[PDB]
Amino acid sequence: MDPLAVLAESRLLPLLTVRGGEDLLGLARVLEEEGVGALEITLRTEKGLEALKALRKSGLLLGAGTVRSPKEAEAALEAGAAFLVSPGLLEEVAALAQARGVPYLPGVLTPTEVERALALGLSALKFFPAEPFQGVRVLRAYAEVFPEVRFLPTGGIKEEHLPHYAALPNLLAVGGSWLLQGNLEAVRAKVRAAKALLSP
Amino acid sequence: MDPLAVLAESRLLPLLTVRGGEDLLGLARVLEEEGVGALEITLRTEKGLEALKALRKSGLLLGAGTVRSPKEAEAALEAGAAFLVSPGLLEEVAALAQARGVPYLPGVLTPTEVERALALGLSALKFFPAEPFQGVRVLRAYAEVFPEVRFLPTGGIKEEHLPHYAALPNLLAVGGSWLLQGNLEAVRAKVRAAKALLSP
Amino acid sequence: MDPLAVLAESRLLPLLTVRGGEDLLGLARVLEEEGVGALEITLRTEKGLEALKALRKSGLLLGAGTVRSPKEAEAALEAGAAFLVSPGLLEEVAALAQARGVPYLPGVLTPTEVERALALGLSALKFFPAEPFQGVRVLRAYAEVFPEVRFLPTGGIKEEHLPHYAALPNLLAVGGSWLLQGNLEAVRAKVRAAKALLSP
Repeated sequence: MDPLAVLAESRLLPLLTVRGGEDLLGLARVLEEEGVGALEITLRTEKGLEALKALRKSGLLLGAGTVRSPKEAEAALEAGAAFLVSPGLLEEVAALAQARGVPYLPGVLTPTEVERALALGLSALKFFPAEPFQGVRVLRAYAEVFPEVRFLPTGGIKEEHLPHYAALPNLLAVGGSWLLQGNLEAVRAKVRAAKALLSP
Repeated sequence: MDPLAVLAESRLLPLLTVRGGEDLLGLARVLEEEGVGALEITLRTEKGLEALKALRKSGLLLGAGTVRSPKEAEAALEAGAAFLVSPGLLEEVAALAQARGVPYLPGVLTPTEVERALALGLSALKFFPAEPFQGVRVLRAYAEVFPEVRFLPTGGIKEEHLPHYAALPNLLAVGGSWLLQGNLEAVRAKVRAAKALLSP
Repeated sequence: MDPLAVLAESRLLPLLTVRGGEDLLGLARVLEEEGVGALEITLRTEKGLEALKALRKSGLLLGAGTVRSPKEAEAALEAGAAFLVSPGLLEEVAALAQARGVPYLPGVLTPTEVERALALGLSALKFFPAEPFQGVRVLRAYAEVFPEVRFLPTGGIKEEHLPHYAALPNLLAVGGSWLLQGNLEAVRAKVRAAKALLSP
């Protein structure tokens, strides 16, 4: 029994930076209509918090992104977040997450970073920034030598990258914000498309 | 009030490996004539020290590069250096730098490395080796999630890379040695050119 | 006097994942016939152990790869391994290796990782995953600022990459499994070829 089961099932994790006019509930529905029931609200704006609050009942597995301290981590959880994400590994955020019994996906890049995370009992890791660092080819090398790690790649991933990611066996989901630009029929399309480019 | 103000103003930081026949004072003048008042002398040769001594009165903001230990760091400062640079983060060099109240730009690459530096109160970071690691695309991802960090990219950067770097908002200066190959009218040209390719 | 002298002499280090039907002694002979007297058996399968046992008398400098804990490290050594390799740096594996007086080549990628290894007295380092991370261009930047480190690049390296690696001055050997796919006359060819593409 997996707490990231929803995540594993989408294979897809949109990220959202709130500018404050978004139709959140609208978005929520489209996402869940399309087979994608997780979403990540970045805390790069205080409105990211208000948006977790607003989406609490939405039925989405909600993630909090850019969580950069134990306090920001606590705040996210009290806002409705079910999992935490940060760009690099914060041991103190992992201590908060294990304390509250919620999943924490620290970002990693190097094999050494992978061991360090593993050493904290974390085996579901962000890979960030994925595109500049050659996500697909890197996660292919980690499939062999880290057979126990699942990865959440994010960072500059475009649609055309998807079929390459879909062939990897150590893939938890692919993250991005690219999915979410446009209007509700726009976003739906992109989601439906990325959903299809993964598992063909 | 910024101790790296000169650096921010050039946007450009040449690096120099002394082979011992260079016209340092000549070079100094050309640099300052061209809007570029900082320069980095690498300590890959003992003559790097003699060159800091020689350039002490030049009016250049002088940096010491490849500083790989607290002692090498002290020596650089007694030679006339106003800021220290190393290829990776050395906590003990940061302790020497905070002790002497001078700027230290540790090299970083990964998000995790970025946090670790930040945790030492360092928010002006080397990004090295920039070109192999896709400097521009990486620093673009860090602009969003590390909005408080300024970066000094160095390592294999060529002229043609500049206009891409110039559009980033988290750029302290671009470093390189490529600027400094040739003769005084040669170097001047390259400096004038890189100076122009940045901010268009 | 160098314990990795054989390694330095091949310039080439095949890696082998045992599926359990291989002609090990056959392979051994071909390797040593071809100027290549080191070989790396990955511990991604328990049969990797049986293969170290089987090759103990072969006259090969045998390495153990994917060693991810002090215990796995001990086991490898009792199986006949003369050197240890892991994808990232494990301090506890380095303590086992220094205890038993055998070489340990932790994998590294970043300048900071390089210092950390150096700080443990390790100056022969794996560079992994080499190809996604632009091995050649990265090891070229490290040649200047880490003039004391020799590197063992591995990870997605193909034949055509070799002449670029061969020009670097800080190269201990290039690792890969690509060398070992096929049949004994097949493998021989690939070895003879990679051996030649290095030092021309």
